[PDB]
This record gives sequence, structure tokens and C-alpha cells, in this order.
Amino acid sequence: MFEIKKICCIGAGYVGGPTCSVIAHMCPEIRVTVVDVNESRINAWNSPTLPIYEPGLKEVVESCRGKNLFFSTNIDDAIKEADLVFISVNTPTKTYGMGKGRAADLKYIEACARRIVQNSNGYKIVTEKSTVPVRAAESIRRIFDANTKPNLNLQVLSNPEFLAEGTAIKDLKNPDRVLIGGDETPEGQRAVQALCAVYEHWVPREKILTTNTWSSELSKLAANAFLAQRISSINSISALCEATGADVEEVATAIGMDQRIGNKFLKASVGFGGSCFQKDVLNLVYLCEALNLPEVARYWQQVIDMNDYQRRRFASRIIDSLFNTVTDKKIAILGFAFKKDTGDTRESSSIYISKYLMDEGAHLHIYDPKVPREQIVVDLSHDQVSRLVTISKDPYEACDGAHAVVICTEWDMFKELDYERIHKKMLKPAFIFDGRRVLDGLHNELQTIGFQIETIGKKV
Amino acid sequence: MFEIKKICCIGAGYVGGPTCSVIAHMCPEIRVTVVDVNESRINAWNSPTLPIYEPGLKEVVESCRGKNLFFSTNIDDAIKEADLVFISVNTPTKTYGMGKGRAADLKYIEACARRIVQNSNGYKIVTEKSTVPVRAAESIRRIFDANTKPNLNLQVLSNPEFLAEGTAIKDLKNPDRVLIGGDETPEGQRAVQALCAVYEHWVPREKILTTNTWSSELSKLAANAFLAQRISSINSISALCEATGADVEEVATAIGMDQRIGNKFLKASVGFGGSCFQKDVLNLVYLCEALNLPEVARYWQQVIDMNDYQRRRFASRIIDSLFNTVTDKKIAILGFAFKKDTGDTRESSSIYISKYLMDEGAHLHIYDPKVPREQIVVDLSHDQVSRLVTISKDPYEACDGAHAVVICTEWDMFKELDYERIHKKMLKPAFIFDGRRVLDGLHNELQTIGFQIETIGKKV
Amino acid sequence: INSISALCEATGADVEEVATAIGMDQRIGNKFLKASVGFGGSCFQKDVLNLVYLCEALNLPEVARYWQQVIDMNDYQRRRFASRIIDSLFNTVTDKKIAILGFAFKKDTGDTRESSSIYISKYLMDEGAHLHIYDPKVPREQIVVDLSHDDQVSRLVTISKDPYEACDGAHAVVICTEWDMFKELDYERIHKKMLKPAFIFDGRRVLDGLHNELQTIGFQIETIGKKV
Repeated sequence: MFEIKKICCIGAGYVGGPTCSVIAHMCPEIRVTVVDVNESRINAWNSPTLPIYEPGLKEVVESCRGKNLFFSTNIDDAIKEADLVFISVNTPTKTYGMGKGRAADLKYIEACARRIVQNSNGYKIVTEKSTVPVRAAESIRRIFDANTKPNLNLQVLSNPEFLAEGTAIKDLKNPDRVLIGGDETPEGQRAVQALCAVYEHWVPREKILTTNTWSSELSKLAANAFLAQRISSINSISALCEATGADVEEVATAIGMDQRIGNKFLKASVGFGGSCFQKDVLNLVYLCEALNLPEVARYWQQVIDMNDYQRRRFASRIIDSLFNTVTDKKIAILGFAFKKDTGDTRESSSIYISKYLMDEGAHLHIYDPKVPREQIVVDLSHDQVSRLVTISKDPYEACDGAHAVVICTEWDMFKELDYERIHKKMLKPAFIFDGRRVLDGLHNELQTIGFQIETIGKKV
Repeated sequence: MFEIKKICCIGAGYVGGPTCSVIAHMCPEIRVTVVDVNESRINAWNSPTLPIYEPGLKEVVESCRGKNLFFSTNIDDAIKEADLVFISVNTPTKTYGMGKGRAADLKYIEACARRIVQNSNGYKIVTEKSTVPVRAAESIRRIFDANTKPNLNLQVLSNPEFLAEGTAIKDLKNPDRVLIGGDETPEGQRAVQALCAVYEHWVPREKILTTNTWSSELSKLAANAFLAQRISSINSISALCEATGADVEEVATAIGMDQRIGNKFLKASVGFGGSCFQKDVLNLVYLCEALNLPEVARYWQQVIDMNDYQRRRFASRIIDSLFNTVTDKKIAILGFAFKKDTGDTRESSSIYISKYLMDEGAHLHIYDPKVPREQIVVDLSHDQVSRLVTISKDPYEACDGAHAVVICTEWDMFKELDYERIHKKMLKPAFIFDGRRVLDGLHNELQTIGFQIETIGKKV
Repeated sequence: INSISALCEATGADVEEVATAIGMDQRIGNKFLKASVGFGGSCFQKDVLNLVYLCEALNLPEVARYWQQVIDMNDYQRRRFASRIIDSLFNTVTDKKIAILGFAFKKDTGDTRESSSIYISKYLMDEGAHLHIYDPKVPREQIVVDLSHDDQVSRLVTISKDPYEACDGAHAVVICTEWDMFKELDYERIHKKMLKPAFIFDGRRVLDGLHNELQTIGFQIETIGKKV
């Protein structure tokens, strides 16, 4: 049974970086080399300051860098040496052509496949770790076969990432499961077992699941779809709550106490964000359309439609409360990141709430304690931003003479604001629109102060 | 704080019967009286043989019947005596008028409300335990107010059932949670706490959740919707698996190992059945339409559409494999109950698979080890049944000269059949259509024997 | 016959065999039954569209939609072909070199009016392909004009002086015009310098009979009305 001594990962992103650092950390006898075409990242990884921030990562890297962990721009050589090649390049959504806005672009993956076969000889296991569309491994095999050589035996595996950015290290050292898909043939099985062996250094064999390569690719998309579906389901319920007098936090709790349902991913909000949920559901939907499965496509499209409905519904409540006119009205936007405790704004609901309000000609004053100023301007551009967008240094500068305060990100600090002070300098009637249920418990307080406070999933 | 000494439950169904028997069993100091207009049930409950079968129930009843547990047809007197009144009558789906086929008919609940107020005086807590549409408790309160008396104080609570028929006793003695909804006013809170006190006799206070009355009603519908959604989601995936070469059992496993998703209710099949899932989702959908929430209605309608698609897709695979002609072809239908280990056929997928095949003029031979013969004939009627339906005494009589064997219920015995014997007497080519993944592991065997075996979520 | 060609690809039938069997009926006759990527010319679409408008103006919508089908099928035929190419290249054509052999609407002319090559090229341009176009008769400036609205043509379109310069390092060869000279090319030479896997998409059935040759060479060859 083949043993893996040298590993090359293509891509120094948040996936390939931490995963290989951990592998190096739990497998001192293996030489792991992370490469990327970006000289900036590579030199940063070998620098005292790392190009990405993860809790516990800095310690892992400094423990291994120089012994068995190496970051280089020399991709060709790292490929030649390696027994295992992780393909960890991103697959952006197509911005044009067939599948525009939904289909995954395999351009970078195909580039890796051609680069690998070019610079490699003998036996090598090639593993796709980045999120790929289903049957992408067929595409890789097809490149390998057409570009074959004597004594060339490249085995293709699937081993998707399941780490949430922010807790990468914890997710890697103590994963719920490791997933490995390979062809159900003697050759494919030997390659799967070799990859297992690497993980067996720190992952119990009970938590390692082996499947065929297509089940593995599809599992990654479906898992994210199921998670997203849970959120959109509780959100659809929140709309019912507002219409019936029920309360979504009460309903979520009652639902989640069913062992079969569980209590995770049931917190209603203005809408899910992030670079994964919408991207992977849209890719799942495109897959179904391509495979002549329109009933399944429209089933999963509902997850996205509900999320868009949730955001639009929220903006509409704000606009109607301000008498369907927001021209030149000051509106405080507290929180711009897609979730708390991060600077990431990718697919942030704040972007969509802000944009709806901008279409009304609102004067938005945006505050976020972590998100860089230049990022907010970028996320709101296509002139219009110049006229309507002010970026506040502090929350009180954003609520000074504002008609309404809109909370879009569940930052802990928003709970602790001096709402007595804020109310004194707001225009009356003064509104608070809680899009994250963060001011729950503070309702009676804010109302006696004088606020009109509205929130997701609670009847007005 | 008020104490409940006498309890009257209206309805000796599978809900009111076991729940009150258990209450009597864990609260010897409380006198519980179960009533129903059906003299048949009542005399059966007081008979050595009980009108329903639940594991451990017979022992519970015989322990309490005569001390604090009583079954009577004397509804008026049981109401007069009781401190707490459980309303446990069923709410059938409307078969005509506004909301036909979706809306719940509140006729029996309203009848109980008028009967209660008629035969009652003083303080009484009235609790709806049966599954009701949201704001049904408003309907009950509206009857009580209009029919008021001096010294009449009827408090209305919601306390939905969460017991799966078949494990009622286990679900009652060790519930995941007890749900109690009441009006958020001093009066309503006192009534909620009184009902809690009853459950505190055997249920830890951590597992008792109190909400307002609308959250409670909605939680019961949403919980069943979420469960059903899980099944339809894995089913939609099974269709993708058949089209890609992935395997749904492998995918379900990989998905379910995520702690946040969990591994319950992820077993793909020909479609979910039962008297709860479709009924409550349709009621949830009607609720949304009535409340001008068309985006939410169509979101949840997808759960049902997918389930119907799953069944139709299955039948179509069978029909196409038999060259789109099934006229006078013998087809074995193994399993008619909606799930294994029961005689219940309500909304059984076997009904729909059978009916699709009957529309092709098939000669169906149906076998189920538990389902009564007369029930199958009833479930397939509106002449047509006489011509096309034969009910087999044993599985081999159903597979004698049949073109295909269709498994619709996951009975354990189907795994153990003499498939060598069956194949010898089948017409060639001989098909097995596994609608429950029960013959998983037996694939290579059945194929070497000579079967063409197809199943849910596996590429052919 | 083009609609039939789509059915042939899905059944294992062959459109040229079907066309012959049909055309041997005296009542149907054998002219105008050669399946292709789509008809072109300055007459067919123009006159059918005029016929349809006439029907609409005269309150004859059933007749209008009957004839509209001729145009819809022709548009479907072109789209279907372009999509086969795109899907075969893994649904990504960004910066992929693709040779387009033939630009005129039919062989033995410089006329490009309503040529199917224009529409196939544009579909591939919307994918970001690097098209290298060759036609022995069509003037260079005409091709540039027919692909404009600009900068997109500047970035994505190169016009080759000879076919081999267009197939040098290309992922796929797309034949859109039935020039006789395309049948006589040195496909052994072309394959050596193409990126692998190397595709040929025959949109005019000109390479019929040469399939086994091209397959033993190493080509993956696909065409109108023949199952893959």
C-alpha cells in the first residue's frame, strides 16, 4: 500500500493554506509544499505576517515552516516532486455565456490539470479539494488521458473542504467528517486508501467517509444547499410570524428541540450571505437544468428566491414606514459585513438593503467596526454612491438626525449603544429596524424611550 | 398557583388516549377522564382489548383504569367536573369549498368549543392538543366570549402532540420537548403554569417550552414541514444521483455527518406517506395564501411537488423499462403500507404507484404481510380494481409470471426472499424496482441470477 | 431535415441516411435536404419573416406561428451546435484558441449575409473564445464588420491567412462552410500541434467518410445528425 511522502497543493488560499499547514503539523514525515502563481501570497506566507488570519494558524505555520512545510512560487518543481497533488484553485461563477450567473467556471481547474500532466511523470494522486461542479473529475481525467505518456499513471480523487472561514484550524483538527471520493476500481481504491492514511494521523477512522468520486463532489454542494435551505425555511416562517403574531425565535426553538431536526442554522435574519451558500445553490440549480431535471432545479431555486424575498420584504417595511418616500432622508446602516466578527462583505445582505434604499434616493450613513471604508464604496458601485453614501467613523455620527436605524449585522456592540442618546438626536417618528434579532429583550426599554422598533419575525 | 385535579379529554383517538393514560400513570392524584362520542371506542377502552395498539400502552391502562383513569361516553358530565379540558378531536382537510384539499376543517373543534361553554361553569383551562391551523385558538376564544356567563373564566391554551404513532408511550414518557402556548397576560401565564405543573411530574423543566399561543400552533405545522422538507430534499438529490452516477445513500451519509444538519430523515425513497406530512404542509400552504404570502406558500408547496414528482418519476421508470406498454402485464407490488411494521396505508406511496400502473392497464398482484385485503381495495377505488387488481396471499404468488417486481414498502422480509426461485418463474427480461433501497448489498447477487435491478438514487 | 438531424443525434439514426430515404420518394424529391448548421443567405430568412408579418397584419396568427417555426428551428439548429462545442470544452472557452474554418453562408462565394458562421462565432465570442477565422474568399474587413456591434472583436478575433495558422495550438476546429478544400487538409499535421483533447466539429457533413481516419489519428470528431 502506497505511502504519500511529498504533497503539493496548488493555491495558497484559505483552503490550501490551513489544510496543508495542519497536514504538515500532524505528519512530520511528509514534506508539504504549497504553491500559488501569486508571488504576493507566497512571500507573505514565508513572512512573519501571514496573508490570511486564522485563530491558531500562526502557531501551526511557525512550527512547521522550514522542516516539512514550504511555500513557493515554483509550481513546476513542486508538481514534479509530489506524490499527492491538491488542486485548490477557486472556481468563480461564470460572468458571461452559457450558465451566466449560475454555472461554475472550470477555467482554473483545467489550467491546473494541463499544468500537472505537463510537469509530472510516474505515479501521482491528483485530488480536487476546492468546490467543483459535479463531474469535474471527469473533465480532469479526460485531459489526463488525451495527454498521456508512457509510465504515466495519474489517479484522480475528490476530497472537498468543509472548513468555515474563521474556525479553519478547529475544523481541520477536529472535523465532523473527512470525505474522500474515488473511482470504484482497484486502482481508484488504492489511491483513496493512500489519502486516508494521511488523515489517519489525526482523524479517527470512524470519521473518514469513502465514496465514489461523483458522490463526493455532489455531497459538498448538497451539504451547503441543505444548510441554506434551513435558513430560508426559518425565514419563510418569520414572514408567517409577522402576519400571525407568532414569534420566530419561539418557533425556531420549539422546532429545533426535535432531535431529528436539530437546533443549528435556525436563526432568522434579513438573509444569509457569504461566498458559498448562494454560489453553490446556483451551481446546483444550473447542474439540474443542464441534466434535464427542471423539477429539481426549481425546488432548489426556492432557497434563493426566499432569501431574495426576505431582503426585499425587509427593505419594503422600512420604506413603507417612512411613507414610501426616502428622498434625502438620513438613514443609519449599522453593520455591513455579512456576519459579525469579520470584515468579509461578500454577498452581505447589507449590500442589498443599502441598494434598495439607494434606489429610493436615501442618504445612507454606514457604520461597521471592522469593514474597510474602501470596500463599502466598492460593494455599492456598478456617481450614485457619491451622492447617497456617507461612511461613518462611529455609530452616533450615523444616527445623528436620522429617521431610522437599520441593523443588518449582528455585531455584539450594537446591543450596548446609548439608545437614549441616539433617540434625542433622531427625527421623529424614530424607527429601529432590527434585521438580526439582536435587540431582543430591549424592546420595552426602547419603546418607553420613544422608539418604534420593528424586527424580523415579530408582529408589529 | 392553581392545581389541576380533574382532567377531561375529548377524543379517544391515538392522541387523547395514550397521553391521558400516561398522565394518569404519572399523576395518581389527578382524575383523568377520556371521552368520545363513539360508544365503540369507549367500551373498547374499558374492555380487556384496546381499540388501538401501542407498545407498553396495555400495561399503563390496566395500572390506572379504575383509580384515576376513566373512559366514558358521558361528555357533558366529564366537562362539568374537569379543571382542564383537552380538545383532541381531529381536523380533517376540507373536501369542498374555500380551501378544498388544503385548508383544515374546524367543524369538530368548534363543536367542542360550543359543547364546553355549554356544560361548564367557573374556572377551567381549555387546551387544544390536536393539530390545528394557526389562530384556531382565536376561534375558540371568540366562541367563549360571545357565549359568556357570570363567573365564567375559560382560559385557552395550546399544547400540541408530538408522538409518532407506533412509539407513543416512549415519546410521552421521554419527550424531546413539551410545548405549551398561552396568552402573554397574567391570566394566560397562570394557566400555562398550571399545565406545566402536570408535566413536571415526569418531564424535566428543561424540556418544557412555553410560548405565546400562536407560536405554539405554528410550531407544530412548521416542525412537520421541516421534517418533510428534509425527505423531499434528499429525494430531489436522488434524482441528481441517477443522472450523474452519484449514490444517494453515500450522499445522505456525507451530508448527515455534519452536526448542524444531522443524520435523521435523510433516507431517500419513492416518497413520504402518512396522515401528517402532506396534510400539515398543505395546511401551511393554505395559511400563507390566505395571509397574502404567495412567496412563502410556493416555497412550501415545493415540498409536496417534489414528493409527487418522486412518485411519478418512479412509475415512469417502470413503465419505460416495460417499453411504455403494461396492458395485461403481470406486475408484483410488494408492500402497501406507507412504511414498514404497520397496517396503516394513509397516503401510502404504494397507492400512487399502483394507480399510475393501473392507468396503464397493468395486472397488479399486491402483497403486504400486515395490511388487510379490504383496505387495499378501498384505497384503489374511486370496476377498474376488479379487472386489474389481485391481492396475493404470499409474495411468490405475486411474482409468478410477472414482468417486474416493485417494492414500495421497506418490510424486512423482502430482503430475505428466495430470489433464485422468483427469477425462474418470471418473464424475461425480469425487473426489480427497489423503491426503498432495501436490496442494497444484494445487487451483484441479483444481477448474476439474471435480474435487471433498479433503485432510487443509483445510476442504471 | 435539420429538426430531424437533432432527432438523429439522440437516437443513433443518421440524418444523411434519413435524408436519402426520404428524398427517394418522387413526391418529396431530393433537393434541399442536406442538414447543416443552418441556412443562410439574403433571401430565406428575410422572405419568411416578411411572410410572417404579413400574416400578423392580416389577423392570421395561426399561419404566422406556423411559418415562424422555420426561423425558430434555424436559430435552434445554430444554438444547439454552438452549445455542443461549449459543452465538449467543459463549458469554459475563456481564452481557448478555436479555429473557425469557413465564414461565407455557403461554399464558392464571398457572400456572408446571414451566414451561420456569424452566429456560431458570436456564441463562442460570448464565451470569451479566441477565434481564429479562415475563409479563402471572404474579404478580411468583412469578417471584422460582421462581428462588431468594437473592443470585443479586438480582443477575441484573429483572422488567419491560412487554415494551419488558425489550428496551431487550438482546442477545436469548427467547420461552418462546406468549402471543398477543407476535405483535403493535412489533418495529421493539424493534430500534432493542437492542444489535447483535440476536437473537430463538422457542421456541413463534409468529412463524412473520413471519420475512421480522423479517429485513428486521435481526433474526437462530432457532426450534425450523427450520434456521439
